[PDB]
Amino acid sequence: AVLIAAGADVNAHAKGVFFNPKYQHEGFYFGETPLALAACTNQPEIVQLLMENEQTDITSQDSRGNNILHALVTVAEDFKTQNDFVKRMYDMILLRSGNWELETMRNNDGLTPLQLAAKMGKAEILKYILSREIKEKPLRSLSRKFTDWAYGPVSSSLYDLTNVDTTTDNSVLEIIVYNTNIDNRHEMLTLEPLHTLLHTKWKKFAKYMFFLSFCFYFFYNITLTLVSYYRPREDEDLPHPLALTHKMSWLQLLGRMFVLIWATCISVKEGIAIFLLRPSDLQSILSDAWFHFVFFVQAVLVILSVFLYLFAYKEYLACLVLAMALGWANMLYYTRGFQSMGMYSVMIQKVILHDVLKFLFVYILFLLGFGVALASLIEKCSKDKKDCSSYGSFSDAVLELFKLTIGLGDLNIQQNSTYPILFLFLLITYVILTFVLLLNMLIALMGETVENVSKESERIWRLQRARTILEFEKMLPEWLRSRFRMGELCKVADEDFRLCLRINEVKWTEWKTHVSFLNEDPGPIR
Amino acid sequence: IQKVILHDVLKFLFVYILFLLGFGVALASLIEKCSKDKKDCSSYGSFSDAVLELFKLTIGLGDLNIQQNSTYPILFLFLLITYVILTFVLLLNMLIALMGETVENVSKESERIWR
Amino acid sequence: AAKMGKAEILKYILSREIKEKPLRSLSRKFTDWAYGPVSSSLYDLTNVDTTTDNSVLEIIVYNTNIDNRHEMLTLEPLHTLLHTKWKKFAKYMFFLSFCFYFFYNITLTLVSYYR
Amino acid sequence: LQRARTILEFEKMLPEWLRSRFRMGELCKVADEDFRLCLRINEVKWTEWKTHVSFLNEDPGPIR
Ligand SMILES: CCCCCCCC/C=C/CCCCCCCC(=O)O[C@@H](COC(=O)CCCCCCCCCCCCCCC)COP(=O)([O-])OCC[N+](C)(C)C
Ligand SMILES: CCCCCCCC/C=C/CCCCCCCC(=O)O[C@@H](COC(=O)CCCCCCCCCCCCCCC)COP(=O)([O-])OCC[N+](C)(C)C
Ligand SMILES: CCCCCCCC/C=C/CCCCCCCC(=O)O[C@@H](COC(=O)CCCCCCCCCCCCCCC)COP(=O)([O-])OCC[N+](C)(C)C
Ligand SMILES: CCCCCCCC/C=C/CCCCCCCC(=O)O[C@@H](COC(=O)CCCCCCCCCCCCCCC)COP(=O)([O-])OCC[N+](C)(C)C
Ligand SMILES: CCCCCCCC/C=C\CCCCCCCC(=O)O[C@@H](COC(=O)CCCCCCCCCCCCCCC)COP(=O)([O-])OCC[N+](C)(C)C
Ligand SMILES: CCCCCCCC/C=C\CCCCCCCC(=O)O[C@@H](COC(=O)CCCCCCCCCCCCCCC)COP(=O)([O-])OCC[N+](C)(C)C
Ligand SMILES: CCCCCCCC/C=C\CCCCCCCC(=O)O[C@@H](COC(=O)CCCCCCCCCCCCCCC)COP(=O)([O-])OCC[N+](C)(C)C
Ligand SMILES: CCCCCCCC/C=C\CCCCCCCC(=O)O[C@@H](COC(=O)CCCCCCCCCCCCCCC)COP(=O)([O-])OCC[N+](C)(C)C
Ligand SMILES: CCCCCCCC/C=C\CCCCCCCC(=O)O[C@@H](COC(=O)CCCCCCCCCCCCCCC)COP(=O)([O-])OCC[N+](C)(C)C
Ligand SMILES: CCCCCCCC/C=C\CCCCCCCC(=O)O[C@@H](COC(=O)CCCCCCCCCCCCCCC)COP(=O)([O-])OCC[N+](C)(C)C
Ligand SMILES: CCCCCCCC/C=C\CCCCCCCC(=O)O[C@@H](COC(=O)CCCCCCCCCCCCCCC)COP(=O)([O-])OCC[N+](C)(C)C
Ligand SMILES: CCCCCCCC/C=C\CCCCCCCC(=O)O[C@@H](COC(=O)CCCCCCCCCCCCCCC)COP(=O)([O-])OCC[N+](C)(C)C
Ligand code: NA
Ligand code: NA
Ligand code: NA
Repeated sequence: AVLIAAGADVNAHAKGVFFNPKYQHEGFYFGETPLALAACTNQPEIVQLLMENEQTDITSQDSRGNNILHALVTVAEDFKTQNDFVKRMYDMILLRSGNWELETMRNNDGLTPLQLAAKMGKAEILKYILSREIKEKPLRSLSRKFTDWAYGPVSSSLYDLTNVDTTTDNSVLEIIVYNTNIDNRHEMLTLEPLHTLLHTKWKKFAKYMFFLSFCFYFFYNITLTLVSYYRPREDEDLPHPLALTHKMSWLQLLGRMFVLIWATCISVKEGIAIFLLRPSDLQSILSDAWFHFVFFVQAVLVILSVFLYLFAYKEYLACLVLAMALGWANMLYYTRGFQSMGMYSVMIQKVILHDVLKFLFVYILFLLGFGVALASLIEKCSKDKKDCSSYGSFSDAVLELFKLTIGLGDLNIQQNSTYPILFLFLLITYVILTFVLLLNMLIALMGETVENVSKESERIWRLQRARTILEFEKMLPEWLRSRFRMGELCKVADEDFRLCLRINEVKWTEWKTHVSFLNEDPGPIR
Repeated sequence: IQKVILHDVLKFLFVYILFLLGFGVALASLIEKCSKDKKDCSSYGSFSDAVLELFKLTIGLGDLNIQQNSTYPILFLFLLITYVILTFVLLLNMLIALMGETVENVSKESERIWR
Repeated sequence: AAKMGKAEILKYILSREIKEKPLRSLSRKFTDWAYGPVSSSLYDLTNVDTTTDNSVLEIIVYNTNIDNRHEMLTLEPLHTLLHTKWKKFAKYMFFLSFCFYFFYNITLTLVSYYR
Repeated sequence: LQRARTILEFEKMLPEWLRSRFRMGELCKVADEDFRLCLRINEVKWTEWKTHVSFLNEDPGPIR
């Protein structure tokens, strides 16, 4: 305070490399101004000392384009690691300014402080901003939550939907759903305006478009199965019924034509969806774009079986059978619409990654290891000239040890072995390692995985259904988006209309007299 | 028994029949006409026969013969091992793990439901 | 302390930082710089690294008598010192050990199978 | 612990001039005529607020 009165510049910028570090262990980014340093290092007395000085530029902006409110979002962390002082510095600076100028300012990559919290995954600052209700009378215009009426326990609130709904570009809802970088997307969609807004989209249009998507893809797999199972099975009856290369005036020939149309509609539409969303990270393919990738492969093999048919290579029938078996396995995508079967498909994804792939690595090491050792111990079968042993090859001994595991066939030890006791020692050692050890430890490890992901399988399901809703919304035309629009215009303040969303509550603990309602008459008027 | 059938067995039987009828058509349409040996060349000749052979494969009865009348014998073996991994390794072992989750919850309440 | 397995005395001695000015030479941890939250420390490596004989690192790894070796290697100078050895030379020698022993099992399998 | 036993056996077999090349640490003037070959670890703490006395360097950057 002595240096301030003596005339030090309160608007200096620290532009060095230490104050803009490349890595987190190199320096300390705080916002480059002495106002941002006092705010980010938990010194509230120097902050309110600086804001009283009339030379203080509170809307200044650094080299990144950040202001004081962008800088507090960047340094925010959890409750456990840091504290909740960043949430209190955000509130104290905002109420001192008194207008919307800090909240609508955009940095160099074009983000407001509200969009920057959702981009980086700051779940505690984002919870504050969306439900911000100010009871004070002159500063009530800075709120985003308004109490419409109240009577006893019952109350009705209004949430502002300005940049959180998908009417503009880069909404809060769009950034959270499509953010492959952060790893807490499924915790940020439980917030109280974002939870109701997805439930309203599912009731009005998304559940009916999800049922029409199911019926077309079911009929596509029926008419692909029937024209492949009921072929003309002769060499004289050579032409294939698909694409209708011979006109015999057959009724319902469009079923051979509906396959070719709908296969090109898929492979074009799935080639675009892969081309736009390109992850280089492997963990984003298996988490977000598995069914985008596997609907495209199934649709290419149907198209490829036609162009390979006209060249008469007689290898088209390999491509159709792969197209049927992959086609009926893709019907497990449509379990998203139900909660009970949708949480069950999240279990299958976590069990294959964590348990089955570790099992199959160690199993093939034992199968191919004991398979060579048994196969090189059998003599030549020219003494009986046929049928002396079933372990004569490497291909035969691997097949016999695989049937031994799943329990098929019969066990014969009267082989053509050079050493018959050594053949039995290696075979019982195989049964102990696989039947007793590995297959029973697989059950014990799956019970460890199920116990952990049962806490999270509901929130992972709601993230997967939320991605379906926002893709149905992008394809329907513009005049449908005006018809299925959520919210209602509300006279919030003097000449302020904000298109808000209404949510009702009941509270039995907090008793208080009601001031700062909007309406006196507490009913549902009209 | 009442809580296990509702929560575990019916979800298992829905996904199992999708895989059984799905791989059953794919294997059955890959077998040729059996008029070269005139009898007994393949046991996957029909849709009714291939569904029966994949059901005996799950409960462990019979014998596994791969010398079929297939047009493509390596493709027939790839689809058959893919069926064993999905049902014998994945679905039947995850059924045991999910029942242990149900038993742990309803053991707190099974006495009061009985009364 | 490392020979007998005294994990609480050993944690004290390795991270010993004395803020007092005349007795600051008795420390084994020094603050190099600091600015706000961020800071940089220096840990002494006199008898804990494997340059001499009977280091603290060598005694803890090879001590068959005690039964808490895996808790004593999480200490803050001993944890980083093993991570630095793995990045510079140990991971490349571990890959060369794998390739020789893999080729040794291939050429033992092939000359025994194809007699 | 099992990977740590692998690291110390690879270190005993490589020759002496390799051990000088792959050496950890750096000489630091700790006090008056005291050099100790120390190891550097960075931290971030958001709870403990205090003014900083008893640093070694005034300039808080990665010098060179
Ligand atoms: C615990 C139980 C489960 C274990 C599972 C692992 C078991 C491993 C399998 C064990 C048995 C398989 C080998 C037996 C050999 C058969 C004989 C044969 O014909 O050999 C042939 C080669 O063999 C192949 O080409 C195999 C083809 C399948 C490859 C592996 C399946 C991939 C599954 C992935 C699916 C992912 C599922 C999705 C997961 C989410 C060659 O025979 P040949 O002598 O050269 O004769 C000439 C050929 N001719 C006759 C045409 C002219
Ligand atoms: C600290 C302890 C560590 C391990 C200790 C060992 C150290 C490492 C040693 C390793 C092997 C040393 C023996 C090498 C030569 C033997 C091979 C041989 O001659 O075949 C013989 C079998 O012999 C076997 O089956 C032995 C197989 C290993 C058993 C080792 C004990 C494992 C304990 C597990 C449980 C006990 C299992 C008992 C065994 C079933 C018999 O041959 P044949 O088929 O009858 O042929 C007829 C002969 N004719 C054709 C010429 C007419
Ligand atoms: C994990 C293991 C378990 C999996 C279970 C699921 C396995 C699924 C089953 C798999 C195998 C069944 C199909 C094999 C076909 C046999 C051949 C056949 O005859 O086909 C026949 C049809 O087939 C039928 O009609 C089947 C009848 C049973 C229906 C399903 C059982 C309901 C169980 C509910 C009980 C609830 C229990 C209560 C629960 C609390 C027709 O054959 P065809 O060619 O037309 O020949 C002409 C007929 N003729 C000869 C008379 C003239
Ligand atoms: C990012 C990664 C995603 C997946 C990558 C692929 C992308 C999607 C691609 C999809 C299919 C592309 C190939 C289509 C045509 C092949 C069919 C064919 O010709 O039959 C062949 C088999 O060929 C197979 O078995 C391939 C089956 C799919 C294996 C794909 C790898 C899965 C990995 C799982 C583990 C590896 C399994 C290895 C395979 C066992 C052989 O035919 P045949 O029976 O010998 O007949 C004799 C020929 N004759 C009759 C004319 C004389
Ligand atoms: C009021 C509520 C509805 C209002 C709006 C409805 C109009 C819609 C307006 C425009 C939609 C344009 C569709 C684009 C075509 C591309 C084809 C395609 O890829 O499949 C698309 C077809 O799924 C649907 O979109 C269903 C809606 C189409 C219905 C068209 C008219 C109905 C005619 C019939 C009248 C029957 C009458 C019966 C009732 C009387 C979507 O594919 P997907 O499944 O999303 O992708 C696969 C999943 N994946 C993400 C993993 C890859
Ligand atoms: C390209 C072919 C692949 C199959 C080949 C096997 C080798 C491939 C290599 C590795 C195997 C795959 C690793 C598993 C990865 C996750 C699986 C999964 O998504 O779980 C799903 C369970 O529903 C299923 O998809 C289970 C069936 C697996 C494929 C079965 C093969 C079908 C037979 C065809 C035979 C011929 C094949 C012809 C072509 C070769 C549901 O999980 P989720 O929670 O919904 O997560 C998805 C996230 N998302 C919804 C937002 C997107
Ligand atoms: C059925 C199985 C049999 C065997 C199948 C074999 C393979 C099985 C494979 C996978 C298993 C999964 C099977 C998928 C079943 C349907 C898909 C689905 O999820 O539906 C969903 C939506 O569907 C509905 O809304 C219900 C139908 C109402 C009428 C819709 C007609 C649309 C036309 C009218 C418009 C004109 C448009 C035309 C002109 C443009 C169900 O959603 P829900 O949960 O019930 O909704 C309640 C949600 N709530 C609880 C949150 C409030
Ligand atoms: C035992 C006495 C004799 C048997 C009865 C006699 C036969 C009865 C005939 C038909 C009854 C079929 C089931 C309907 C009731 C299910 C209730 C349920 O919880 O399912 C759930 C999902 O379950 C699914 O729906 C997934 C798809 C399975 C196919 C059934 C679709 C129903 C359409 C019928 C087509 C007919 C074809 C059927 C062919 C057999 C409902 O979804 P959810 O509610 O959103 O999620 C639950 C979680 N929550 C409650 C908290 C939200
Ligand atoms: C179906 C068969 C065809 C597929 C085969 C293609 C291979 C690659 C296919 C899919 C990619 C697998 C990794 C996915 C991405 C990482 C995420 C993950 O969940 O990793 C998990 C599995 O990771 C493992 O440890 C697997 C070890 C064996 C891999 C090879 C088995 C091949 C099966 C046939 C063998 C013969 C083939 C020869 C192989 C040389 C790590 O498990 P976790 O401990 O729970 O860690 C938590 C997750 N974390 C890492 C994010 C922290
Ligand atoms: C879900 C799964 C996804 C991935 C699928 C995984 C693959 C599935 C697994 C297996 C499928 C393939 C089995 C049969 C192979 C065909 C025959 C062949 O090529 O062998 C030939 C060469 O064989 C040799 O020379 C001896 C073996 C040398 C290497 C030793 C292997 C041990 C590796 C262990 C460590 C590695 C494992 C580490 C962990 C991964 C000999 O052929 P033959 O028997 O003499 O045939 C005679 C008939 N003929 C005369 C007509 C020609
Ligand atoms: C034995 C075979 C004959 C019966 C078949 C008749 C069908 C209908 C029969 C009985 C009615 C089933 C629902 C009961 C009423 C709801 C209560 C409940 O416990 O739901 C549970 C099961 O709900 C499911 O999710 C089942 C999904 C598959 C249903 C169809 C399987 C048919 C089996 C053969 C396949 C071929 C048939 C083709 C089917 C298209 C929900 O599980 P949860 O997650 O623990 O939820 C907690 C409970 N809650 C919902 C109250 C919150
Ligand atoms: C606990 C359980 C309770 C419920 C019970 C459940 C039922 C039990 C399951 C199965 C029992 C029935 C099995 C055999 C059927 C009898 C034969 C038949 O009708 O097929 C005929 C038509 O077949 C075709 O046209 C090809 C198949 C078309 C549809 C593809 C099915 C895949 C659906 C997957 C998704 C749906 C599943 C989604 C999830 C549910 C052909 O018959 P054939 O072989 O040529 O016969 C020749 C002999 N003959 C000449 C004398 C005539
Ligand atoms: Na059996
Ligand atoms: Na049997
Ligand atoms: Na268990």
